[PDB]
Amino acid sequence: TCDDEPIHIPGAIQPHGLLLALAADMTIVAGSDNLPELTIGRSAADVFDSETHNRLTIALAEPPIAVTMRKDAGFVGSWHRHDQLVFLELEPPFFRRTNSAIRRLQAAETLESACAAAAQEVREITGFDRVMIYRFASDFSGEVIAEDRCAEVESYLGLHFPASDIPAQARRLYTINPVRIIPDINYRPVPVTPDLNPVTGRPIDLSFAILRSVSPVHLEYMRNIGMHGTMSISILRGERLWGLIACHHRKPNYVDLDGRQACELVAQVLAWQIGVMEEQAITRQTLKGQAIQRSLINDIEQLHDHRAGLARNSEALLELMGASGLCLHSREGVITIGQTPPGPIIDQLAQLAGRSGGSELFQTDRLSTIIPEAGAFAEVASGVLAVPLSRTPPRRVMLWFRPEVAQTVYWAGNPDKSRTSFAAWTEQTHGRAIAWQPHEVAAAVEIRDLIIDVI
Amino acid sequence: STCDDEPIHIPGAIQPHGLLLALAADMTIVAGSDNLPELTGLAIGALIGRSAADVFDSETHNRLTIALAEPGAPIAVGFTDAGFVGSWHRHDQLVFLELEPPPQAFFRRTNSAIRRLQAAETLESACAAAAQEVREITGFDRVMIYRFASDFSGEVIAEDRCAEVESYLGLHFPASDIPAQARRLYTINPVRIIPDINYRPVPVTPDLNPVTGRPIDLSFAILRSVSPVHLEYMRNIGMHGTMSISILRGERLWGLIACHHRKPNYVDLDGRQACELVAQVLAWQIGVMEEQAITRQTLKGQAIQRSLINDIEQLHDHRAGLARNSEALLELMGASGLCLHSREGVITIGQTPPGPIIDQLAQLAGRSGGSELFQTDRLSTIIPEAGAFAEVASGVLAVPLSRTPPRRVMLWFRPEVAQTVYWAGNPDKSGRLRPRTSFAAWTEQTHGRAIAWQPHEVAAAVEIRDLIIDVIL
Ligand SMILES: */C=C/C1=C(C)C(=O)N/C1=C\C1=NC(=C\c2[nH]c(/C=C3\NC(=O)C(C=C)=C3C)c(C)c2CCC(=O)O)/C(CCC(=O)O)=C1C
Ligand SMILES: */C=C/C1=C(C)C(=O)N/C1=C\C1=NC(=C\c2[nH]c(/C=C3\NC(=O)C(C=C)=C3C)c(C)c2CCC(=O)O)/C(CCC(=O)O)=C1C
Repeated sequence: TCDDEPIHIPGAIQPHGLLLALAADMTIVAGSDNLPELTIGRSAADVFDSETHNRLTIALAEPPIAVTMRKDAGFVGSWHRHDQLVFLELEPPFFRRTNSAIRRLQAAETLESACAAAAQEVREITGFDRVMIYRFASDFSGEVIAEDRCAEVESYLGLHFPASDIPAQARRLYTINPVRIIPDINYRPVPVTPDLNPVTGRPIDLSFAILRSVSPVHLEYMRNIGMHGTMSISILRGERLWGLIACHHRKPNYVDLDGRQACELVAQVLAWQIGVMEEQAITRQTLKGQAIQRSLINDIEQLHDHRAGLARNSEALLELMGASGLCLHSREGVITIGQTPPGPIIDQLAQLAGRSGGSELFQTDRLSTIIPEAGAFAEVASGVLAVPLSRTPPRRVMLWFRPEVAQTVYWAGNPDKSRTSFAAWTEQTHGRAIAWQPHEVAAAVEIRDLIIDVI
Repeated sequence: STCDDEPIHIPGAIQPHGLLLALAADMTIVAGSDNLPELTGLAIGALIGRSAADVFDSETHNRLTIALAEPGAPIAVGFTDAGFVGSWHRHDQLVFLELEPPPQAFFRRTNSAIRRLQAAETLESACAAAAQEVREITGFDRVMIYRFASDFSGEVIAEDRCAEVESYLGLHFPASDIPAQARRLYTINPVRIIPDINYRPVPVTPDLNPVTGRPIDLSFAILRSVSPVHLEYMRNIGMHGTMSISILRGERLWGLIACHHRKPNYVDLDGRQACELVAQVLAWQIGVMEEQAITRQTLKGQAIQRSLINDIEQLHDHRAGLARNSEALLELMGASGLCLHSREGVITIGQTPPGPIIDQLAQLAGRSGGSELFQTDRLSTIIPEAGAFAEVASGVLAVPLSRTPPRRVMLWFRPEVAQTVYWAGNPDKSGRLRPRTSFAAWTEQTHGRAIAWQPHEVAAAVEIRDLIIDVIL
C-alpha cells in the first residue's frame, strides 16, 4: 500500500513560506491558508503595486523573480504553469566556487571521484550536516556510494537501503520535479483553502509546488533518523531516476532559492559526468576485448558448421562471462553448453525475454524474484543474461547464466517495516548472483554481432 | 604550409596587461616578466633565486602556500597592499603564476542564459543564444561561433554583433587560419584572450627551464605571446581586440567561440570564467540536440518501416518487399536511388550506376574495418571515372551486412547538387609566411557534391539493416 498514498494533492503547505493560486487572465482564486493571516477570492491586478505584479505578470504571460504588506517585508517569487492555472510560491529571502566545482567535476577520473566531488560542493553551499549521494540499483533499492559530512554526525557510506524508503509514486515526482527541500520536519502543516481545482474540479495538484505539504510517513522517518533539516536533488540520466543527492542536517535549515538552484546544476553535471564514464569503460573493454576474442572466433569460424567450432572453443568462450552454463535457444533447437536448466529454460525465459523487450536486453541477478519457481534451481540459475536475436518472435534468444554467491550486505537495519531505527545490521543474501557491466555485456553483444555473421 | 610548424608555446615573452612568475617547489622564482623591475625594485637578474614571501604580503604569502598544498585558480595577490589576481598552475615541473589588475547580478544573468541554452530547440536557436550571452557579459562588439568541419576548415554558423559591426555570417574560413599546433593546444588550453594586438611583448628572463633542458613552456599561459602572423591577421580584419573559447565535445575540437572588438578590450577572470562555462553548457546541448534528433528520425521511420515488415512477411523475399517500399524509404533518407549488393545478386532499386558499382565500391566498402562504414558527398573525388555518372552517383552511403566474405552490401545514392559556398578568400592564396589582406566573401559553386549525410540520416539506414536481420529469423 506504499505506492498508494496521494502526496501531490495534499491540500496543504509548509508554514515558513506562503503561496497563492490565481485565475490565468489574471484574477486570483484559490487560497493557501498559511498566508491570509499576517497579510478569500479576489481580482489579481491587485498586488504590489505595479512594480512586482505588472512587470512580473507580463514576463509570466507572454513567453525566477524578485518581489507592500502591512508588516512590510520582502519575499522570493517562484512560479510555474500547471493543470492549466498559474502557481506562485513565496519564501523568505559565490559564483567562482560554482564554476570551479564544475571544473573539478570535469576532471574527476573515477565514478567515486565524481560523486565525492559532487557530494563535497553541495554541502559547502548548503552547509548541511550530511550530504550523501544515493545511487539506485535496478530494483531501486539503493546504496550511498559516496559521502561528505561535518564531524560528529553518523556515517552511512556503502550502506544499502530499502527501495521502500522512497515509494513508487514518490519517484515519478522526483523524476519530473527534480528538487525538494523541507527545512523543519516538525512544521505544522497549513492547509490550502480550498483544495478544489476550480478549473478541473478536484483537489489542488501541488506537484511543482516546492512548498507542498509533505508525507507524515517520511516525517516519521526524520524524527527517527534524528535529522530535522533536509533537502535533496534527484539525478536524471535520460528521464530515469538514476540516483539522489540526499542532503541532511541535525537541526532545521533553510536554503534560499538561488542557493538551491546551484545544488541542482551540480547533479545535472554529474548526469553527464557519469555518462562520460558510462561510455569510456564501454570502450576501454572492447579492446581486450578483441585480442583474444577474435582468436576463438576464427576457432569457431572453423565452420563446416558451428557446434564443432564453438563448443570446441566454448570451454574457452564460457570463461568469458562467468558462464556457469549457457543455452542456445531456438524454438526448435535448444543447445546447452555446460550446466543445464531444462524446461522453463525454453518457454518461461524466451517469452520472458522479448516481451517487454523494449528493444533493450534482459539481464538479471535474481530469478526467484522474476520467475518465482527458480528458487529451487538457485545453484545453477540464480542469475541470468539473455540476448535476443531480435524480432518478436522467432526471437532466437541466446542466454548465459550464473550461480548464486553468498555476499554479506549491510543495511540501515532490519528492512522489516512498520519504521523504527536504522543501526547497522547484516543480511546474508541467498539466491543472488554476481552482476554484469558491459565488459561482459558489450562482449556478449559483440558475441552475437560476430555470430550473426553465421550467414 | 609551414603554418603547422611555428612553435607557439615558447614565445619567450608574455603580454603587458599583466606580469608572471615561474617558481620551483620552495618558491625560488626562476623567471619573471621583464616588467617586474617596476614592481619590487629589483631588476630581473636580482629577482632570480630570491624567495617568494619577501616579494609579497604576509597575508598573500600564506594564502598561496595553502593553495599549492593540494596535489586550479584564483587567489588574490595583495602584496607589499593593492589587489592583484592570481591565476596559477603546475607545468613542466615548476609552478607558474600570472598576475592581473582589478556576487549576484552577474550570476542571475548567467543562469538566466544557462537555463536558456537548456531550452534551445535548434542549434541555431542555441548558438544565437550562446553568442548572445557571451556578448551580454564580455561586451565585445561582435561574438561569432565557429563550426569546425572534417578538414578543420570552418564556418560561422551563428553570430551576435552590435550594430555598425560588419558581418561575417555563414562565412567559411580555411583550415589554415588555425594551423595544426594551435588546435593541438586549443583542445587542451580551452581559453585565450588577446586584448590588444599591437601590444609590445614583455619578455621573460631567462628563457630557461632550470628543471630541464628547455625554453619555457607557456602552454597554460593566459599571458603568453602569440604569433605575429596572427596579429598581422587581425590588423587586416580590422578588429584590434579578440578572445576565443574552445568548444570541446569529448576531446575533439568541435568549434570555437571567437569574439571580436574594433578597439582593444579586457575581460577579467570572472568575465571569461562564466564564459568558459557557456562553451561548456553549449558543448552539452550540441550533444543533446544531436542525440534527441536521433530519436525523432527513429520516430517517423516507424510507419514506413512497419510497411516493409508486412511486405516481407507476405512476399518473403525482402528485395521484392523493400524494393516495393522503395519509393518512400529512399525519401526517408533523401537518397536518389539505392542498390542491394549480394556478391551473387545485385538488384538496383531506382537510380544507380552499372558495373563499377560492384567491385569498385564493395572492395572499397569497409576494408574489414569491422566497426566502420563508408560514405562521401563527392564520388568523382575518389573514383575519378565516377565523374561520368556523377549525375546519379555523386554521394553515397553504404552498409555492410557481414564481416567481408560474406560481403553483403546495401548502398544509398545521392546526386550532384550545385550548392554555393562562400568565404573570405581565395582559399588558394593563403621570406616568411603571410596572412590575407582582404576578407570579402567570394562565392564558389560546387561540382559533384551530394547533400551532407547526417547521423540523422545515417541512423535511418542504420536501423534498416537491424530489422532486416530481425526478420530473416
Ligand atoms: C513507502 C513510504 C516511505 C518509507 C518506508 C520511507 O522511509 N519513506 C517513505 C515515504 C517518502 N519519502 C519521501 C521523500 C524522501 N525520502 C527520502 C529517503 C532518504 N533520505 C536519505 O537521506 C536517504 C539516504 C541517505 C534516503 C534513502 C528522501 C531523500 C526523500 C526526499 C526528501 C528529502 O530530502 O528527505 C517522500 C515524499 C514526501 C513528499 O514529497 O510529500 C515520501 C512519501
Ligand atoms: C599560415 C599562417 C597563418 C595564416 C595565413 C593565418 O591566417 N593564421 C596563421 C597562423 C596562426 N593563426 C593563429 C591563431 C588564430 N587564428 C584564428 C583564425 C580565425 N579567427 C577568426 O575569428 C576566424 C573566423 C571568424 C578565423 C578563421 C584564430 C581564432 C586564432 C586564435 C586567436 C583569436 O581568437 O583571434 C595562430 C596562433 C597564435 C597564438 O595564439 O599563439 C597562428 C600561428
